[PDB]
Amino acid sequence: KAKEIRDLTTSEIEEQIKSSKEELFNLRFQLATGQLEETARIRTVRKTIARLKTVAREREIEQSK
RNA sequence: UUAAGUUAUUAAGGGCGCACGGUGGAUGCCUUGGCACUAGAAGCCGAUGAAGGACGUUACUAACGACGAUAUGCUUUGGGGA
Repeated sequence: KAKEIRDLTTSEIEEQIKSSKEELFNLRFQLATGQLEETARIRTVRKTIARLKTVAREREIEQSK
């Protein structure tokens, strides 16, 4: 998942960020209830958010020059 | 049976020796770190916010490292081949 991101509009980038955060908050918020058995899934999510914001920032630069 | 004479047996415990352990950690051997130096480079960092630090970040997480709310790491460019 590196150039799935490059296929975006610079506006869809925001929405998948938000929805990924709600996905996450669902998991974090279940997590102390113990409903969750999945452990390593969260890393994938948080890393995705890192990617989306990274690329958004890079294009933020190259839309500045 | 008598008088006289002599004399050892005892080891509660101790000493000498001999053995078997226990204690505690020297010596022997080794190095996971260091001392002193040669050749060569480099000899600065910072208001475009340092050096140094606080608080946090892991699936469960107390500490060191690593990192900083994009958080136990992100993208790219090369290298490498489970």
